[PDB]
Amino acid sequence: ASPFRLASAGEISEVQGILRTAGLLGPEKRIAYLGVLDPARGAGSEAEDRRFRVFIHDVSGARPQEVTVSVTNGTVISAVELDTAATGELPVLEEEFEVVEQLLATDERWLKALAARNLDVSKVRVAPLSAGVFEYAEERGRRILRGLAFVQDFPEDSAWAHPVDGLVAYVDVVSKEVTRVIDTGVFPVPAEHGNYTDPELTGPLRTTQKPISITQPEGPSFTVTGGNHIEWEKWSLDVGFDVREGVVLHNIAFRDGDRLRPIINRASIAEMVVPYGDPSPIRSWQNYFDTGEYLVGQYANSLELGCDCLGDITYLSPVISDAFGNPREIRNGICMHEEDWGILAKHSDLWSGINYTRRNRRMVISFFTTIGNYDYGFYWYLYLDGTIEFEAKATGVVFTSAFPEGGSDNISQLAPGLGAPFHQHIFSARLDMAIDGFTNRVEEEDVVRQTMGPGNERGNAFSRKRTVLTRESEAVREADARTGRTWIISNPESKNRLNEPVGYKLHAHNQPTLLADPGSSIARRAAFATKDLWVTRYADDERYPTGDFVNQHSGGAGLPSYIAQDRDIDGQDIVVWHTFGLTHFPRVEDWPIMPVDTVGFKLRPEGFFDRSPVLDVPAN
Amino acid sequence: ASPFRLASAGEISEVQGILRTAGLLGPEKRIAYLGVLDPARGAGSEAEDRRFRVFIHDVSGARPQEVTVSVTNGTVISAVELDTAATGELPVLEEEFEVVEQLLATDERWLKALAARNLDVSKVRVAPLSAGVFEYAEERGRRILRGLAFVQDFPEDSAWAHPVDGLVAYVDVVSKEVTRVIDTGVFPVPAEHGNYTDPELTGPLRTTQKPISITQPEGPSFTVTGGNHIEWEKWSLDVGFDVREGVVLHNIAFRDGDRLRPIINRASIAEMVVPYGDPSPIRSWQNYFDTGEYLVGQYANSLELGCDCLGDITYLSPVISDAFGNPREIRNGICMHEEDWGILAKHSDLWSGINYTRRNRRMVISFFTTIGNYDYGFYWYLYLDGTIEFEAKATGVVFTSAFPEGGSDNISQLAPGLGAPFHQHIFSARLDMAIDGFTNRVEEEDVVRQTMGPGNERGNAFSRKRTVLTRESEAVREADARTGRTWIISNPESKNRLNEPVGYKLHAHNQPTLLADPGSSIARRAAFATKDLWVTRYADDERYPTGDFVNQHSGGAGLPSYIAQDRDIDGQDIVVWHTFGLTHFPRVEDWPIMPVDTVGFKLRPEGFFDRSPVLDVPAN
Ligand SMILES: [Cu+2]
Ligand SMILES: [Cu+2]
Ligand code: NA
Ligand code: NA
Repeated sequence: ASPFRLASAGEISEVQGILRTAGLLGPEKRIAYLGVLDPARGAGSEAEDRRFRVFIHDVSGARPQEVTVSVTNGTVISAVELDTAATGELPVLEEEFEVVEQLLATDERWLKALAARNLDVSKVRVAPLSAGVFEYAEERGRRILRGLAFVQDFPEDSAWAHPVDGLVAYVDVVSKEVTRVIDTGVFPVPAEHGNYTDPELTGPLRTTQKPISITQPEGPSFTVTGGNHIEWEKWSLDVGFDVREGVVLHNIAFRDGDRLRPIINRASIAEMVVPYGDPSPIRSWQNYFDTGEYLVGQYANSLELGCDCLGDITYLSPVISDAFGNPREIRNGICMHEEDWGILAKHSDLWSGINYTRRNRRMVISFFTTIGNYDYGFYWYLYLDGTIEFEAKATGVVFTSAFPEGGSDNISQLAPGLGAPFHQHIFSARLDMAIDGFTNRVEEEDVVRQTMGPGNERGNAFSRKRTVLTRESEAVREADARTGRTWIISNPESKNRLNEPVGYKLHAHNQPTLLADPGSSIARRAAFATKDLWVTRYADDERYPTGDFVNQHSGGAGLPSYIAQDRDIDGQDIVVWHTFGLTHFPRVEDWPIMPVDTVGFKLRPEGFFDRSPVLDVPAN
Repeated sequence: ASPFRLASAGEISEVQGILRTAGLLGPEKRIAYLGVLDPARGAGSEAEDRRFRVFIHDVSGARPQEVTVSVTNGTVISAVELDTAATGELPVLEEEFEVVEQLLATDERWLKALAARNLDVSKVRVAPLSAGVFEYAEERGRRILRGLAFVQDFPEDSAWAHPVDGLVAYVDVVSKEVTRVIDTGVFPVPAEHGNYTDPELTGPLRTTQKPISITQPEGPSFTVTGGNHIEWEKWSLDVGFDVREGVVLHNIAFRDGDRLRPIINRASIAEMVVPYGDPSPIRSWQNYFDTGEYLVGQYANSLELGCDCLGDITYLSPVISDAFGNPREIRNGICMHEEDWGILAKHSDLWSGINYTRRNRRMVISFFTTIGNYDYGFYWYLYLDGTIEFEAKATGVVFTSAFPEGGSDNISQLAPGLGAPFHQHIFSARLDMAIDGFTNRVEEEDVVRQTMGPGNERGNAFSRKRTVLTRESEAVREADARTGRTWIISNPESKNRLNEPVGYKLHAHNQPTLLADPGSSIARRAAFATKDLWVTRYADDERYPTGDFVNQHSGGAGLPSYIAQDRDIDGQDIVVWHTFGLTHFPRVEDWPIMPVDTVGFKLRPEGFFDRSPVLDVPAN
């Protein structure tokens, strides 16, 4: 019955049928995006209306459409033709990935470039890379991908070991034309292989690892009902999945005594961008919005038992649309399990003689996606004590280049002649807050040092201050690690037993934000990434920090336009957007396959509960 | 045979015998500190000399002594009388804990204070708190403890629920005199109990947690030899234990191919301080140096299987001296186990068709200690990929006070009338570095933003800079989270295959450092805590950031005096001292027993290896 249930294969085929019936999905049409819409606010006694949002591309060059369908009612609610030069191109289609290499393989300029480097065209892979928005006027309103080349010596070879630097091509994937081929000069193609399953490179595999066995003989402590409704150790939520955002959590709530207390209405990673910091013209345009441009959900891995996810695992297998509107299952695409998390609380009291130890656990909801060379794990954690955490795990193969003779300020060396351009991976978490309901506010909390003097004669006092962010113009905030800055989301109308507003505190990692010059194209397109925290008033159409259409789309949409409205956020339905990222200067240890690195954030209860919420956890 | 082996019961009894034989351990003498000394540098072909350092207190009022004994040779190497007014008092003796309450129980001023509050003296516990150094001239050269009172309603009651505010006493624990009783006025003693095993407060215990079983059917992948030498997944180290510092790691090295490569010579938590930020005269003197004043190792818990440490656990049971020089075993005081740590590396490659996943693991070496209300877990982690990490887990019961009518800028409310003064927990990790041997240097690495302009026309470039810290005067550094500041320890004489010095990068959490006014007593006594990173030239007598004697000891010793020497640290035997801490504004959720909170740091290889060191980890 849940209006938050995962999309079924049947609903997707039904959307297909409705669009077909309506004349919107003929043979030249392709689905670039399809997802279920969340229920509107209120929607109390009102019967459910499952609605789907669809972006439809036309391979014949006609304008794309944005369409909303009611699958419940079998109707098209709205359909509007898009002017992509204005509002943005549709997300990259998986079918376009191969097109760059295919078109380049018969282009005389490309072939001349490959011949100058003595490279067999049959061995040259071309990465289909998002184009962004630069100085090329002819690209405006055209679907462009840019291609960087990598040599694959044999079918199972890692092409990333062999970048072809000094060469880039631009391609119109609809008209199927190569617009530009730029060759700035030959660089040596790095020769060492990067084949991490080749015994010559690995050496003899370790025989020293003894097995670890994690089992739950009575099964897991969480229940799954209605397909995706999770109940675990007082927590309640629904696990959604969207082809753009990936795993989305809905209705995160905690059962405190008899009462189900909302905390977060919707949590997602609403954007992620990977800006590169190499000023070479071969790569200076490189910024991958994995979520907005490529749709991370679409590329979610099927996760193998005892390998990707260890322990007693419950899987969800979300269904997505292919390019024609047929359902496609991502088998075992979401892992759900609980795990031990060390000591929760411990005290050995001299005076009472009582020794007390309790163990912690967390519920884990995760998926892993692959886009080209990159592989990212997205992990949501719920802890016994009320803490909510997100962690991203970045791995894969580093994006490579040549390593310049005489070195580089913007590229590190991985292997002889092999470079790795500096870059960042920056995420935006969109947290549609509902601390004890929708009436919320945000305060910025800083530690306050105090001067030795009257009232502080020993010079030991310290304090803190909280500043309420009252309107959206005041709610674009930066980190201040030195002063221990955090942000508290509270409900001014819901007080704990000590008469203080209930709240949750967001703890950031305070990693660097977007490094690009503020006048760059990427600083405008990824404006969200320039500041650590934004707070907006909730609106149904403010979904992504970069707007609905990111591909080849300039500034003009997203967070900077949302906050211009300068809406009241002091005791209102609000949304927190937290920017957090990794800044990567690749090291030799990242090659030939990168060990996981992590980044994230957490929210901890801050006077939400009337005392510790884990007093009822049993011993041992 | 290892000169780094744990002290045996026999060695301790032998030290006792040598001191006795030498006339240094008569009936009025007490051992306040006893520990094995590390081998001197070089000590190659030279036969082993196990030496012990002892601080001897005299209960009759005579001056204490510092003594070094050769247990191998049965000799006293040196014995020197200490002037405590100058160099500091000896650490607090466990036998002195009870003395404060005992002396106060027959003092007429104390009894008057208790009677004014209608408190039964038999029910009043007194915390034996370190005194520090303030304005009281008569305390100089005297062993003083200060006492704060807490009511215990019955034998199993948590006294921390019932602080007696407005009252403090100072006591000379040698002459057995109460020097001062200060009563600033009555406060209500908070009435609610804080008994977290009482069913009335917990409610019915959860029946929802299904078991998690962690087993290793073939046993653990690490070996223990010589009592405390660990070998695990290419790592090699010796696990030491000292009554002051607790678990100390020696000779951390990694077997890279055929060659055992040193990384860290000695790693310890060399100090930890808990400064309180309440300007009330009842607590404004409160700063607990758990390591330096109380000796954290001494209070290490015996850790129960399947409770404190879960999985296939190997224990060490370190031996310490009691006050008379008799050995005392801390049964199961150190836990050692390996655990799964999620995905290590993963890539699913479109072009090669190869899908690759490997799992991570870490070796964990831990102990847990209790000092009064506080309980701290100290965890060292070694990861497959070469990462070394430390984590402290803080739990226990928060130190309480009254909560003032009309509120407080320096105390939070936990329960009706119950306060928790703001405070910090600040650690110093002493890392005697040995990156590929002893010839090391430290660089500070900051991210460098670049301006859009010539050479960076798109405004995307970013870089980094490294500054070598050449002399100790230049090596007192602060965090800069905004610029992603880290510190790299490298060996300028050992290059990787890419001709770059091998190194490790220290990643800090960039939490606030000591908040107290710089003119305070605590800013001088805990000077180390005012800055994030110090680098010194190694010296055998520079062990602690606060010097050898912290108790009632002013500034004058420790890190500020070490660096005045302004020694060369550019390619020399160096020591990194990293300050890191938690700043705690207690929340209602911390009451009546605190969920674990964590802080720490890690070091990751930075061009130490010639490629990923985990290419030889097997599948599944
Ligand atoms: Cu990266
Ligand atoms: Cu604390
Ligand atoms: Na909201
Ligand atoms: Na050293």
